[PDB]
Amino acid sequence: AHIEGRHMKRMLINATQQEELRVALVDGQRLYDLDIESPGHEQKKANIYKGKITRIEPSLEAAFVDYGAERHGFLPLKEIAREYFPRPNIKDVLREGQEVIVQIDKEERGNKGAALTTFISLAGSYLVLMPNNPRAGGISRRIELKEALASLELPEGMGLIVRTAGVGKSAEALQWDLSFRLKHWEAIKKAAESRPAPFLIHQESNVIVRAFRDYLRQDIGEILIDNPKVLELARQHIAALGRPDFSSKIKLYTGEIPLFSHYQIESQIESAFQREVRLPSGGSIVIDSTEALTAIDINSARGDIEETAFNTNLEAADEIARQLRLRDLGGLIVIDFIDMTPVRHQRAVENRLREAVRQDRARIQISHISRFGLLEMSRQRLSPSLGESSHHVCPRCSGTGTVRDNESLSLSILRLIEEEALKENTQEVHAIVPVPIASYLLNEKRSAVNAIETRQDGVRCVIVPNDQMETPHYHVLRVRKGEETPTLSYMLPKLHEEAM
Amino acid sequence: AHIEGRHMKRMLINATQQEELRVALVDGQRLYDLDIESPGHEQKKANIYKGKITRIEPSLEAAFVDYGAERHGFLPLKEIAREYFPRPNIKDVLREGQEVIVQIDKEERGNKGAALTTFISLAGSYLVLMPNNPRAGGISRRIELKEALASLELPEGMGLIVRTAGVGKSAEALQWDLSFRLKHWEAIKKAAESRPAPFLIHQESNVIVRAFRDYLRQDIGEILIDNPKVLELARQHIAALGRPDFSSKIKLYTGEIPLFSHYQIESQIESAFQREVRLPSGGSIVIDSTEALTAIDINSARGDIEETAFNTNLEAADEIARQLRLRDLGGLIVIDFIDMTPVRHQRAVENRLREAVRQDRARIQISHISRFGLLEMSRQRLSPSLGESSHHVCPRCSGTGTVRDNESLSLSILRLIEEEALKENTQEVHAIVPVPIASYLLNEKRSAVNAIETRQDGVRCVIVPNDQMETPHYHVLRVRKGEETPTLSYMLPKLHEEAM
Amino acid sequence: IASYLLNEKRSAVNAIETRQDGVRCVIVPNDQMETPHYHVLRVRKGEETPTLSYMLPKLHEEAM
RNA sequence: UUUACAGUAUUUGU
Ligand SMILES: [Mg+2]
Ligand SMILES: [Mg+2]
Ligand SMILES: [Mg+2]
Ligand SMILES: [Zn+2]
Repeated sequence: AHIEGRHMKRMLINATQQEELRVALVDGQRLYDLDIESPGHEQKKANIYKGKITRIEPSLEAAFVDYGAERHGFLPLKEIAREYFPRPNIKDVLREGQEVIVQIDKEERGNKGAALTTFISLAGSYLVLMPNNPRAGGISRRIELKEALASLELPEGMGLIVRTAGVGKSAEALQWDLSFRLKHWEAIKKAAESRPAPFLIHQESNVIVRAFRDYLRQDIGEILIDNPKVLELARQHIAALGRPDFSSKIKLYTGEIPLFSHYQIESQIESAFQREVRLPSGGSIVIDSTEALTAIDINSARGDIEETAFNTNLEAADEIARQLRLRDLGGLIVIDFIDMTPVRHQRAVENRLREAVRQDRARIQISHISRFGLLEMSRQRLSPSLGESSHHVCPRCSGTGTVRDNESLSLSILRLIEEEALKENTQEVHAIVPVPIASYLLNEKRSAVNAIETRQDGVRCVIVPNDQMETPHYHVLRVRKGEETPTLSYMLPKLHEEAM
Repeated sequence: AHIEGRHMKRMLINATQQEELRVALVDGQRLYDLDIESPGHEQKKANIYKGKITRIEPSLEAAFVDYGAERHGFLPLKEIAREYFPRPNIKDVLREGQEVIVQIDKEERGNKGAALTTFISLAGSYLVLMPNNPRAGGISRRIELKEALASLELPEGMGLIVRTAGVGKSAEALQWDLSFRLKHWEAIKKAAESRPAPFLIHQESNVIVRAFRDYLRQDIGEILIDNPKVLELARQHIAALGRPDFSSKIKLYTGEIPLFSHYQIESQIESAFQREVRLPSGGSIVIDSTEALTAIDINSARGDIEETAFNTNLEAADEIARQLRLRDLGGLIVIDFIDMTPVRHQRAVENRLREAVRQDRARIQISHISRFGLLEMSRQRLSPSLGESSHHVCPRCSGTGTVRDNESLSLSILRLIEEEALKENTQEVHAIVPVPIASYLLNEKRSAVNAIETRQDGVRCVIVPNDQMETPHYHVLRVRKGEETPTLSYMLPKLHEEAM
Repeated sequence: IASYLLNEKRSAVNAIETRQDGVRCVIVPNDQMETPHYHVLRVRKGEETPTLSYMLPKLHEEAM
């Protein structure tokens, strides 16, 4: 019967394992957010570079940047600063080879490079400076502050935003921040004026600093840390981050029972990695990701039908909202709630979902339930998903989740063999295939194979079982007249390795 | 530049392989429909049985039937015949153990049994008899026939439908059909009156008979068959099916180059089995199936952007329409066309799709492109999809298409080991895991494992690499005090086999 | 062999590492060998990599 | 992590 407010919200930092630093927001024992960092795979979003313009595109109204990755970043027209420009075409604003101050809006995904803007933003605890453009500024829509904002001394060419954490802080306190921002900016444009033009300038902070900078509302009761050395670092991060009011709140955890286990969130953390997640009342949601989009289905538990569909869909809306966050799912998401005949049920389920994602930091947009029962929504990509970052594509099935049955596949291969055997100038065709495929072709289909060889007089069909493949994989190589060897059937895979 | 009408439409029947009988409708060399049948996995839709009512459900307004499968069929209220009933509740109409004449509307899918109706329908070449209800009848919406329908002599309690193939046939010709139907019906209700009440009554015809009964429009030029014995059978099927006008059209194929290869449809047939399908101009569609639904994405080729998105989306609409048919995709389908800024583009793409599925036999419903760029549609399930029928769930990934990385997984297991080790009365915990998982835990994580054993004084953590697993799979078994053996670590998997 | 060394003999392996302060003993199970075969390679100071234990056989293939 | 003067309610009537 979760109600926000009942239990303490806490920040649990588990840092006993070098290879995975974990930060969890927990409410009582209810995990509602997670962040995991490991050496090497450190974050690149909100780094700043000195990049040189590679190639221009009026076609796309943007241009490409060598910021120093093996792959170049993508820089849209709407993102180039009036100050960098000696509605127009991009062919008009920037030159090829031209240096420029660049920030990463979005990490590389799939094939794309990274979206960049020249409109750099510098986040502090209470403020975000946009030294590069005045057009921007204001109050966290989550909120005297109008009154205190006006009083800071911001340089003409720039605007700024008061953060959600500003709520409880005063003017002079914002200025302390506003400045550290300006310092940094000065250092930035200077560490750039003094070089050539492809290098990193500012590395975004690690997962604890980020947590502290971005996740510490007032309603965070305690920050538990399970490792002394790290804890000490944390204290310095808080102070340095201008948040004395949290010092008392940081506490070393010392139980023998590991932190995350003591607060019982380990199974909830694991739920992020599962395809199916049980709901409180017995049903579940099933999350599938596809090329286009993430699809989520909903099943009920095992009694009013109408009431069951409703209560289950409501539970699902809650669970989806957190799975979205834990899994860092982004982009298009399509939800298949159980059918409800009463329209008012449909609105209530939508509203439940709207409510449930209100605390999410990612921008989100939801629509209504379609006449087919689908709800479409979009969530902003804050960082790569669990799938991209802790998984890899199945090596068996190639992401497809299924495997063609042996006979189906065998007959496919058989037809492919015959086609090859028909081509002019063919001397042999070698089919290299999984063991059971070989079995089936050379027993169940021995006649066919025989017929092929007899119709195509003089053509050898060699079909070799290869224990180094499993089914779906195979090769059918064609051997032209004159280029055959006296190689043994079963030493044949190895021969073709230098393909295959 | 395909235009319907240019080339001959043909029916190609490939029957040289005992284990897969294939029927293709081809237009010129363009495959537009496929059907594949193999011994054993014969069709069950439109079989008729004598079933006994198992259990009733006012909750669902329907009841269950033992028609003789291991699993019982599902029989909705709207489907029970006024004649079988000695708006009400189902608790009111049928008794438990009560015999009844039952037809299969839909094959078993997943967990469901099969949807059944008592409103039996008997399809002939030109007519469909619904002996069980008059409320039904008319003209193929694809079409003197009003005038000739009236003239048949149909028994009062029953209605009938004139098929699309009726177009070119006369009255007396419908009667010839109308009767063979009535004969059959008589035989049906008689082979039922004379037994007890769980048995098969009528087995639906095989894939060639069905093809002939259901797919032979006038615009079918030739029926090629590549096997003499089968061809002879076909002749009898046509005659028996009352279609002399097709006799001249059936022709033995005799090339050495196999039929489907001569007409170049083998690669198109194969496209049905691929996740990605190239479009004429270079782009492609990618088809993913999920618990909820089938998702299709669309990519473009490598020049007006607006024009490219449009032309590609149009090509896709065509290809999707046929993939839907070839793959026998049914249920909810969601299509992610490339973004188009001009709304008129959006309508044109929708309309293209509507047009492209007009020839499909399955009922279909399309909606508009959403504000998120998605198009939702539904297609009636005519029979199981390629996925259900020629594939099986990946054995590696369990349908998920991905595999958790080794370190991620290892740390998961490590935490699970420690939890087990903490429980009262624990003597040892055995973790049985893939080779590389073992490597990582027992090297990279050897300290952790060590610490666990030292904190939990007296608890053995045995972590054994097992070459019979690959990663995601593993077992963590807990061993209580007193129940440990002196078994060797590596003979341990085998011990637990009688689990595990 | 890996199983036995890293379970039945885990203490010994541990002791070795503790007596020889600073020396890593990496023992990796390799499904491409069966028993009698094995390799024990020594890695000098300065020439170690940050290679994962189980990607280690493959590294040493260009021996081994 | 985003843009003002405004708009009213409480109050006001021996
Ligand atoms: Mg797309
Ligand atoms: Mg559903
Ligand atoms: Mg999948
Ligand atoms: Zn797989």
